[PDB]
Amino acid sequence: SMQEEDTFRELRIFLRNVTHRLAIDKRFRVFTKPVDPDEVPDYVTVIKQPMDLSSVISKIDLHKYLTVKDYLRDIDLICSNALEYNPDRDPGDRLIRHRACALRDTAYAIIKEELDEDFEQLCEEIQESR
Ligand SMILES: CC1(C)CNC(=O)c2sc(N)nc2C1
Ligand SMILES: [Cl-]
Repeated sequence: SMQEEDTFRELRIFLRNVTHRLAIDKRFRVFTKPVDPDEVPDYVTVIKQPMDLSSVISKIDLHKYLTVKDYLRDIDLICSNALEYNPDRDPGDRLIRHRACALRDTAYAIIKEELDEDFEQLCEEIQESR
C-alpha cells in the first residue's frame, strides 16, 4: 500500500543518516570504500562477501533493506570480514580490528538509542507479509 511505501522510505532515510554518521568518522575511513583488487589481490579470494559503507549506501537506495536487521547484517559483515582478514597480533591488524569493532558497536549504539522498536516491528511484519 501507499502507507507501507511510506514506512520503508522512512526506514531508508533513517539508514542513510546512520550510515553517513559512520562514514564521516575518521576511524572508519578504511571501511568507506571497497577493497582495491590491485593493492589487495588476495582479498576477493579470501573474503567471499565483501562489504563497505559505500556499498551499504548503494543497497539502501536499491531498496535492499526492508528492516534494520537486514541493515545490521551488512554492518556486522563489514566487521567480521575485517576480523577474519586481519587476524594477526601485529599493530596494523590489531588497529583495524579495533576500528572494525568500534564501527559495529557505534552502529548498534545509534540504533539502540534512536530506533523505535514499534517502527522496526512494523517493518518486519510488512516484510513477512510479502
Ligand atoms: C587495509 C586494506 C588495504 C585491506 N584490509 C582490510 O581489511 C580492508 S576492508 C576495506 N573496506 N578496506 C580495507 C583496506
Ligand atoms: Cl525510527
